[PDB]
Amino acid sequence: MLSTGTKSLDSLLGGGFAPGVLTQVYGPYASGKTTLALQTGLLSGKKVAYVDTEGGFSPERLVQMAETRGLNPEEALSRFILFTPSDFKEQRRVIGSLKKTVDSNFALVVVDSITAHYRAEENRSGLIAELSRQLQVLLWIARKHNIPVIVINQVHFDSRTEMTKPVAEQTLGYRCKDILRLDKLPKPGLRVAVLERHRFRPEGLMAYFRITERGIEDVE
Repeated sequence: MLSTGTKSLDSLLGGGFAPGVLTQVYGPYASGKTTLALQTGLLSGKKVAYVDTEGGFSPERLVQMAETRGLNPEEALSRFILFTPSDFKEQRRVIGSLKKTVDSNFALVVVDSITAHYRAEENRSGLIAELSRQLQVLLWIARKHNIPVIVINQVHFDSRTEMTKPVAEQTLGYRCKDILRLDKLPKPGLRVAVLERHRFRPEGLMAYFRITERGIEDVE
């Protein structure tokens, strides 16, 4: 197993992201950021660790999708182990804990994944650090543990100015090896994946798609 998905994406990704490595995903809101994480998991058979620190989690969205595609509600709920937090300084506690002290023979991991705030005195940088040690462990282990994770970052290619495009770049581009990206295109419900990094299957592989109310569908 690599991981599930669609086909418009599946072809692209090499077919299911990839084990051993973390496939970083950065883009804006309203793009399918979360809608993948879920679909990818409840259909990979068993347990996925899902760690959100903001919105994402949906015990309604999970059900609506397991409804129409055919599956099970009451049971599905217990797939993505019930984790967060919403205390980002104190997320390490959970990101370090959930890996070593939650693991077993199970599918994935998805995080949410970016910045946090204190109040003043310019924290930013100090926190722009955070993202490198969490991922240090979040890397050596994913490989050392033949497991695939999904790191949910933000902002994407805004332009080239304001530090080129990704949040903390150079780290993501060393800590995460498979850089994907979801951006919004003219259709409320239809974005586009473009592999910014990966091994097998060229970066120039820009694939398209559509998200419906049930999950990622292919188009025409």
